[PDB]
Amino acid sequence: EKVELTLDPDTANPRLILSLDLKGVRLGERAQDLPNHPCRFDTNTRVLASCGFSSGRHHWEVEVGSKDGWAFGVARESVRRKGLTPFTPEEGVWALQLNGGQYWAVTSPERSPLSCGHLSRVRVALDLEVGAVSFYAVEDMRHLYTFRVNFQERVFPLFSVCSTGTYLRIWP
Amino acid sequence: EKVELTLDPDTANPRLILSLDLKGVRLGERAQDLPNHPCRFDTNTRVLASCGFSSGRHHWEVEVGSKDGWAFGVARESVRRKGLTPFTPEEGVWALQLNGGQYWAVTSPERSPLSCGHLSRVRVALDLEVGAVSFYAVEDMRHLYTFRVNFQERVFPLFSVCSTGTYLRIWP
Repeated sequence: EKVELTLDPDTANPRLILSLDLKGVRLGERAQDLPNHPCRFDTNTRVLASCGFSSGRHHWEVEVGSKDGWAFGVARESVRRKGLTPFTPEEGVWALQLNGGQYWAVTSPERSPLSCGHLSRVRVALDLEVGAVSFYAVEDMRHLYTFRVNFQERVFPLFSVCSTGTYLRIWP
Repeated sequence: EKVELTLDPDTANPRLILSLDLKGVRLGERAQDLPNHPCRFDTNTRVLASCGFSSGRHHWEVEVGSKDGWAFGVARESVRRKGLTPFTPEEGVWALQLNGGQYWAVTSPERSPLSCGHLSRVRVALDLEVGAVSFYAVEDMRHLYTFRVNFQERVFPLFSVCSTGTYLRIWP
Protein backbone atom coordinates (compact mmCIF):
# COMPACT_ATOMS: atom_id res chain seq x y z
CA GLU A 1 0.00 0.00 0.00
CA LYS A 2 1.41 3.34 -1.19
CA VAL A 3 1.74 5.68 1.77
CA GLU A 4 1.99 9.50 1.79
CA LEU A 5 4.89 10.46 4.10
CA THR A 6 6.15 13.71 5.54
CA LEU A 7 9.28 14.28 7.54
CA ASP A 8 8.78 14.94 11.25
CA PRO A 9 10.68 18.20 12.01
CA ASP A 10 10.66 17.48 15.75
CA THR A 11 12.91 14.45 15.15
CA ALA A 12 15.37 16.21 12.80
CA ASN A 13 18.98 16.68 13.71
CA PRO A 14 19.32 20.47 14.01
CA ARG A 15 21.93 20.69 11.26
CA LEU A 16 19.50 19.22 8.72
CA ILE A 17 17.62 21.54 6.43
CA LEU A 18 14.13 20.24 5.74
CA SER A 19 11.97 21.58 2.92
CA LEU A 20 8.91 23.56 3.89
CA ASP A 21 6.68 20.84 2.38
CA LEU A 22 8.46 18.38 4.69
CA LYS A 23 9.50 15.99 1.91
CA GLY A 24 13.10 17.02 1.22
CA VAL A 25 16.21 16.99 3.40
CA ARG A 26 19.79 18.20 3.02
CA LEU A 27 22.53 18.95 5.48
CA GLY A 28 23.25 22.57 6.44
CA GLU A 29 26.49 24.11 7.69
CA ARG A 30 25.18 25.26 11.06
CA ALA A 31 22.97 23.76 13.71
CA GLN A 32 19.63 25.54 14.06
CA ASP A 33 18.45 26.57 17.50
CA LEU A 34 15.59 24.11 17.93
CA PRO A 35 13.79 22.67 21.00
CA ASN A 36 15.84 19.64 22.12
CA HIS A 37 12.84 17.28 22.39
CA PRO A 38 13.57 13.67 23.50
CA CYS A 39 12.57 12.51 20.02
CA ARG A 40 15.20 14.66 18.24
CA PHE A 41 18.39 13.09 16.94
CA ASP A 42 21.12 15.29 18.44
CA THR A 43 24.25 13.83 16.78
CA ASN A 44 23.48 11.36 14.01
CA THR A 45 22.20 13.29 10.98
CA ARG A 46 18.76 11.68 11.03
CA VAL A 47 15.12 12.49 10.64
CA LEU A 48 12.06 10.22 10.79
CA ALA A 49 8.77 10.44 8.96
CA SER A 50 5.82 11.46 11.14
CA CYS A 51 4.07 8.16 10.37
CA GLY A 52 5.20 4.84 11.85
CA PHE A 53 3.94 1.35 11.01
CA SER A 54 3.00 -1.52 13.30
CA SER A 55 1.52 -4.00 10.84
CA GLY A 56 0.80 -4.72 7.21
CA ARG A 57 2.65 -3.77 4.03
CA HIS A 58 3.52 -0.24 2.97
CA HIS A 59 5.73 1.41 0.39
CA TRP A 60 7.06 4.82 -0.50
CA GLU A 61 9.63 6.27 -2.92
CA VAL A 62 12.70 8.36 -2.30
CA GLU A 63 14.48 10.56 -4.80
CA VAL A 64 18.21 10.43 -4.07
CA GLY A 65 21.13 12.80 -4.77
CA SER A 66 24.09 11.66 -6.88
CA LYS A 67 26.70 12.77 -4.33
CA ASP A 68 27.85 10.92 -1.20
CA GLY A 69 26.39 11.31 2.27
CA TRP A 70 22.86 9.92 2.37
CA ALA A 71 21.30 6.87 3.92
CA PHE A 72 17.69 5.87 4.23
CA GLY A 73 15.42 3.00 5.11
CA VAL A 74 13.57 2.34 8.33
CA ALA A 75 14.27 2.48 12.09
CA ARG A 76 12.54 0.94 15.05
CA GLU A 77 10.85 3.56 17.27
CA SER A 78 13.21 2.77 20.15
CA VAL A 79 16.31 3.81 18.08
CA ARG A 80 18.66 5.87 20.24
CA ARG A 81 18.21 9.59 19.51
CA LYS A 82 20.79 11.03 21.87
CA GLY A 83 24.55 10.71 21.43
CA LEU A 84 26.61 9.17 18.63
CA THR A 85 24.80 5.94 17.76
CA PRO A 86 26.48 3.19 15.70
CA PHE A 87 24.81 2.88 12.35
CA THR A 88 23.90 -0.79 12.50
CA PRO A 89 20.85 -3.09 12.41
CA GLU A 90 21.52 -3.99 16.05
CA GLU A 91 21.08 -0.28 16.86
CA GLY A 92 17.72 -0.35 15.12
CA VAL A 93 18.29 1.04 11.62
CA TRP A 94 17.98 -0.79 8.30
CA ALA A 95 19.24 1.35 5.50
CA LEU A 96 20.91 1.80 2.17
CA GLN A 97 23.69 4.33 1.90
CA LEU A 98 25.75 6.17 -0.72
CA ASN A 99 29.33 6.59 0.47
CA GLY A 100 32.60 6.60 -1.44
CA GLY A 101 30.74 6.72 -4.78
CA GLN A 102 29.33 3.31 -3.90
CA TYR A 103 25.97 2.00 -2.67
CA TRP A 104 25.84 -0.13 0.48
CA ALA A 105 23.40 -1.98 2.59
CA VAL A 106 24.44 -0.92 6.07
CA THR A 107 24.92 -4.38 7.54
CA SER A 108 27.17 -5.12 10.52
CA PRO A 109 29.94 -5.58 11.43
CA GLU A 110 30.75 -4.89 7.79
CA ARG A 111 28.55 -2.98 5.32
CA SER A 112 27.50 -4.83 2.16
CA PRO A 113 28.41 -3.21 -1.19
CA LEU A 114 25.64 -3.42 -3.75
CA SER A 115 26.60 -3.34 -7.36
CA CYS A 116 23.46 -1.77 -8.71
CA GLY A 117 23.73 0.97 -11.31
CA HIS A 118 23.25 4.68 -10.66
CA LEU A 119 20.17 5.28 -8.48
CA SER A 120 17.82 8.24 -9.01
CA ARG A 121 14.67 7.09 -7.21
CA VAL A 122 14.23 4.11 -4.93
CA ARG A 123 11.10 2.35 -3.71
CA VAL A 124 11.16 1.16 -0.11
CA ALA A 125 8.76 -1.70 0.63
CA LEU A 126 8.08 -2.54 4.25
CA ASP A 127 6.37 -5.85 5.07
CA LEU A 128 5.71 -6.23 8.76
CA GLU A 129 3.93 -9.59 8.36
CA VAL A 130 6.84 -11.30 6.68
CA GLY A 131 9.49 -9.16 8.37
CA ALA A 132 11.23 -7.49 5.46
CA VAL A 133 12.32 -4.09 4.31
CA SER A 134 13.15 -4.06 0.62
CA PHE A 135 14.66 -1.54 -1.77
CA TYR A 136 13.97 -1.30 -5.51
CA ALA A 137 15.32 0.89 -8.31
CA VAL A 138 12.11 2.41 -9.68
CA GLU A 139 13.14 2.45 -13.37
CA ASP A 140 12.51 -1.31 -13.78
CA MET A 141 11.54 -2.05 -10.16
CA ARG A 142 14.77 -4.07 -9.89
CA HIS A 143 15.40 -5.50 -6.43
CA LEU A 144 18.44 -3.94 -4.76
CA TYR A 145 18.41 -5.37 -1.23
CA THR A 146 16.18 -6.80 1.46
CA PHE A 147 16.80 -6.83 5.17
CA ARG A 148 14.90 -9.59 6.97
CA VAL A 149 13.90 -8.47 10.44
CA ASN A 150 11.49 -9.84 12.98
CA PHE A 151 10.15 -6.36 13.73
CA GLN A 152 8.70 -6.29 17.24
CA GLU A 153 7.72 -2.64 17.54
CA ARG A 154 6.58 0.35 15.50
CA VAL A 155 8.81 1.05 12.48
CA PHE A 156 9.47 4.53 11.03
CA PRO A 157 10.84 5.66 7.68
CA LEU A 158 14.32 6.97 8.33
CA PHE A 159 16.39 9.46 6.38
CA SER A 160 19.92 10.64 6.99
CA VAL A 161 22.18 13.15 5.27
CA CYS A 162 25.66 13.56 6.69
CA SER A 163 27.37 15.56 3.92
CA THR A 164 26.47 18.85 2.30
CA GLY A 165 25.81 18.72 -1.44
CA THR A 166 23.40 15.77 -1.57
CA TYR A 167 19.79 15.21 -0.59
CA LEU A 168 16.88 12.87 -0.20
CA ARG A 169 13.26 13.67 -1.10
CA ILE A 170 10.06 11.69 -0.51
CA TRP A 171 8.52 11.37 -3.92
CA PRO A 172 6.53 12.78 -5.49
CA GLU B 1 21.83 48.05 9.11
CA LYS B 2 22.02 44.23 8.94
CA VAL B 3 18.49 42.86 8.67
CA GLU B 4 17.22 39.32 9.49
CA LEU B 5 15.07 38.22 6.54
CA THR B 6 12.80 35.25 5.95
CA LEU B 7 11.09 34.26 2.75
CA ASP B 8 7.35 34.86 2.63
CA PRO B 9 5.84 31.48 1.60
CA ASP B 10 2.57 33.13 0.60
CA THR B 11 4.39 34.97 -2.22
CA ALA B 12 6.31 31.93 -3.53
CA ASN B 13 5.69 30.55 -6.98
CA PRO B 14 4.26 27.07 -6.36
CA ARG B 15 7.10 25.32 -8.20
CA LEU B 16 9.66 26.74 -5.77
CA ILE B 17 10.85 24.64 -2.89
CA LEU B 18 11.43 26.77 0.20
CA SER B 19 13.39 25.53 3.18
CA LEU B 20 11.48 24.98 6.39
CA ASP B 21 13.49 27.78 8.05
CA LEU B 22 12.34 30.05 5.22
CA LYS B 23 15.85 31.10 4.18
CA GLY B 24 16.59 28.86 1.20
CA VAL B 25 14.91 28.46 -2.18
CA ARG B 26 15.38 26.06 -5.11
CA LEU B 27 13.16 25.16 -8.07
CA GLY B 28 11.25 21.86 -7.88
CA GLU B 29 10.01 19.71 -10.75
CA ARG B 30 6.30 20.04 -9.99
CA ALA B 31 4.01 22.83 -8.85
CA GLN B 32 2.76 22.33 -5.30
CA ASP B 33 -0.94 22.66 -4.57
CA LEU B 34 -0.88 25.97 -2.70
CA PRO B 35 -3.50 28.63 -1.86
CA ASN B 36 -3.52 31.13 -4.77
CA HIS B 37 -3.19 34.30 -2.69
CA PRO B 38 -3.14 37.62 -4.61
CA CYS B 39 0.41 38.13 -3.42
CA ARG B 40 1.68 34.83 -4.94
CA PHE B 41 3.72 34.89 -8.11
CA ASP B 42 1.89 32.41 -10.33
CA THR B 43 4.22 32.36 -13.35
CA ASN B 44 7.60 33.98 -12.74
CA THR B 45 9.72 31.83 -10.40
CA ARG B 46 9.82 34.43 -7.65
CA VAL B 47 9.48 34.82 -3.90
CA LEU B 48 9.71 37.90 -1.67
CA ALA B 49 11.00 38.25 1.83
CA SER B 50 8.31 38.98 4.40
CA CYS B 51 9.92 42.31 5.30
CA GLY B 52 9.50 45.41 3.14
CA PHE B 53 11.48 48.64 3.48
CA SER B 54 10.19 52.18 3.20
CA SER B 55 13.17 54.26 4.34
CA GLY B 56 16.74 54.14 5.60
CA ARG B 57 19.62 51.80 4.73
CA HIS B 58 19.56 48.01 5.11
CA HIS B 59 21.66 45.07 4.02
CA TRP B 60 21.48 41.31 3.89
CA GLU B 61 23.57 38.49 2.40
CA VAL B 62 22.67 35.78 -0.06
CA GLU B 63 24.50 32.52 -0.57
CA VAL B 64 24.32 31.60 -4.26
CA GLY B 65 24.55 28.32 -6.21
CA SER B 66 27.26 27.81 -8.84
CA LYS B 67 24.82 26.69 -11.55
CA ASP B 68 22.64 28.86 -13.80
CA GLY B 69 19.08 29.91 -13.08
CA TRP B 70 18.99 32.32 -10.14
CA ALA B 71 18.36 36.01 -9.85
CA PHE B 72 17.91 38.14 -6.79
CA GLY B 73 17.78 41.73 -5.57
CA VAL B 74 14.74 43.83 -4.73
CA ALA B 75 11.27 44.46 -6.13
CA ARG B 76 8.82 47.25 -5.61
CA GLU B 77 5.71 46.06 -3.82
CA SER B 78 3.55 46.79 -6.86
CA VAL B 79 5.51 44.24 -9.00
CA ARG B 80 2.99 42.19 -10.99
CA ARG B 81 2.31 38.84 -9.35
CA LYS B 82 -0.05 37.30 -11.87
CA GLY B 83 0.91 36.29 -15.38
CA LEU B 84 4.25 36.30 -17.21
CA THR B 85 6.02 39.52 -16.21
CA PRO B 86 9.08 40.84 -18.10
CA PHE B 87 12.13 40.74 -15.91
CA THR B 88 13.12 44.38 -16.17
CA PRO B 89 13.61 47.44 -13.92
CA GLU B 90 10.59 49.05 -15.56
CA GLU B 91 8.54 46.05 -14.32
CA GLY B 92 9.75 46.75 -10.81
CA VAL B 93 12.64 44.33 -10.21
CA TRP B 94 16.31 45.17 -9.73
CA ALA B 95 18.44 42.08 -9.73
CA LEU B 96 21.63 40.23 -10.41
CA GLN B 97 21.41 36.96 -12.31
CA LEU B 98 23.48 33.93 -13.17
CA ASN B 99 22.62 32.72 -16.67
CA GLY B 100 24.74 31.16 -19.38
CA GLY B 101 27.64 30.72 -16.92
CA GLN B 102 27.80 34.51 -16.69
CA TYR B 103 26.76 37.08 -14.08
CA TRP B 104 24.52 39.93 -15.19
CA ALA B 105 22.80 42.96 -13.83
CA VAL B 106 19.32 42.62 -15.30
CA THR B 107 19.13 45.96 -17.03
CA SER B 108 16.85 46.74 -19.94
CA PRO B 109 16.57 46.64 -22.87
CA GLU B 110 19.83 44.67 -22.65
CA ARG B 111 21.27 42.97 -19.55
CA SER B 112 24.70 44.13 -18.34
CA PRO B 113 27.40 41.43 -18.02
CA LEU B 114 29.53 41.80 -14.92
CA SER B 115 33.09 40.64 -14.99
CA CYS B 116 33.51 39.60 -11.41
CA GLY B 117 34.97 36.21 -10.57
CA HIS B 118 33.04 33.29 -9.06
CA LEU B 119 30.41 34.38 -6.53
CA SER B 120 29.59 32.34 -3.40
CA ARG B 121 27.92 34.96 -1.20
CA VAL B 122 26.67 38.42 -2.10
CA ARG B 123 25.76 41.37 0.10
CA VAL B 124 22.77 43.41 -1.02
CA ALA B 125 22.75 46.99 0.29
CA LEU B 126 19.56 48.96 -0.06
CA ASP B 127 19.70 52.71 0.44
CA LEU B 128 16.27 54.31 0.24
CA GLU B 129 17.53 57.82 1.07
CA VAL B 130 19.96 57.95 -1.84
CA GLY B 131 17.93 55.57 -4.02
CA ALA B 132 20.31 52.72 -4.65
CA VAL B 133 20.43 48.96 -4.54
CA SER B 134 24.02 47.70 -4.48
CA PHE B 135 25.59 44.27 -4.70
CA TYR B 136 28.95 43.24 -3.23
CA ALA B 137 31.02 40.07 -3.31
CA VAL B 138 31.45 39.37 0.40
CA GLU B 139 35.04 38.00 0.31
CA ASP B 140 36.56 41.43 -0.23
CA MET B 141 33.34 43.47 -0.26
CA ARG B 142 34.09 44.21 -3.97
CA HIS B 143 31.37 46.30 -5.63
CA LEU B 144 29.55 44.36 -8.33
CA TYR B 145 26.75 46.65 -9.44
CA THR B 146 24.45 49.42 -8.26
CA PHE B 147 21.03 50.26 -9.63
CA ARG B 148 19.91 53.84 -8.95
CA VAL B 149 16.18 54.09 -8.38
CA ASN B 150 13.93 56.81 -7.04
CA PHE B 151 11.97 54.36 -4.92
CA GLN B 152 8.51 55.76 -4.14
CA GLU B 153 6.98 52.68 -2.53
CA ARG B 154 7.86 49.76 -0.26
CA VAL B 155 10.75 47.65 -1.46
CA PHE B 156 11.01 43.90 -0.82
CA PRO B 157 14.01 41.57 -1.13
CA LEU B 158 13.36 39.39 -4.15
CA PHE B 159 14.59 35.92 -5.04
CA SER B 160 14.06 33.89 -8.18
CA VAL B 161 15.13 30.44 -9.30
CA CYS B 162 14.10 29.33 -12.76
CA SER B 163 16.25 26.20 -13.21
CA THR B 164 16.64 23.09 -11.13
CA GLY B 165 20.10 22.39 -9.73
CA THR B 166 20.83 25.80 -8.20
CA TYR B 167 19.63 27.73 -5.17
CA LEU B 168 19.73 30.91 -3.16
CA ARG B 169 19.88 31.18 0.63
CA ILE B 170 19.60 34.14 2.97
CA TRP B 171 22.72 33.98 5.05
CA PRO B 172 23.50 32.89 7.69
